[PDB]
Amino acid sequence: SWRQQWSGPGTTKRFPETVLARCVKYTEIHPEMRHVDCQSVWDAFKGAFISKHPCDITEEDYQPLMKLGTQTVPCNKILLWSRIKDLAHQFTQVQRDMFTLEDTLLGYLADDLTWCGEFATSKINYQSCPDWRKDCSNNPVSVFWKTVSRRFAEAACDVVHVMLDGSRSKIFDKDSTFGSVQVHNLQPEKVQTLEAWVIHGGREDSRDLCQDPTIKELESIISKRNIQFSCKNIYRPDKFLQCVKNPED
Ligand SMILES: NC(=O)c1ccc[n+]([C@@H]2O[C@H](COP(=O)(O)O)[C@@H](O)[C@H]2O)c1
Repeated sequence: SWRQQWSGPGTTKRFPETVLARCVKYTEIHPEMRHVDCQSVWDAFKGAFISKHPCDITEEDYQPLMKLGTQTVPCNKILLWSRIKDLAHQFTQVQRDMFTLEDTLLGYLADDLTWCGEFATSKINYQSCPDWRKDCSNNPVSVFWKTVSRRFAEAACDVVHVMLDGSRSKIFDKDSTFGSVQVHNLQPEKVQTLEAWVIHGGREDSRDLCQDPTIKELESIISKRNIQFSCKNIYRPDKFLQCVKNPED
């Protein structure tokens, strides 16, 4: 018979098992979250999207999960990123008092995973899930990341650092989660400065990417929020990582 097919990849195999296992692992090494009930976390995560049409998801659907995974890390230890996360995560493994969203319980639970359900039944769809462009933007995955990315970013203070992909057409992309959500929730009451770290790929010919038109575009957004702006090139990721704990030696 007929089964509905979306354009995007389906739910990651073993998603329920993985999400539960991730919660158990996280709470074991983070004594601050040690007594979070991981079954309740999974129940809330699941309840946000199962039995719902996967284009009828709103931010409120994830509010029960958000409450259970409440975690407000030191606001002055936030690292944001856009497009690429590999270096960001490597950085927080070296500078271990720093956090990306994916180093918090909620980000950790969902990073690299895809998920969606269907109307009326409790079945997880492992065949397909809506594509943000071809099907609908209001899908379980896109809506999840939108709501957690805002919460994480809006709480930030002092200097907020963001890693940007300097190999792309738009080094700063206003249509990314950082550009459309996070940058607009930085509060000048708490945030003194946004500092951009532009990551060079292999084809950037050692040029000063802080002079890029999209960086001026980011600078303008930030200045209009009465926040200071700073930009630095990361020419060599491996050299950058080696110098993290001694940047002025
Ligand atoms: N871990 C993810 O897959 C994921 C997805 C969407 C947004 N985010 C958060 O938003 C930012 C990146 O999103 P963009 O690449 O769309 O700017 C990062 O700060 C990240 O913490 C993460």
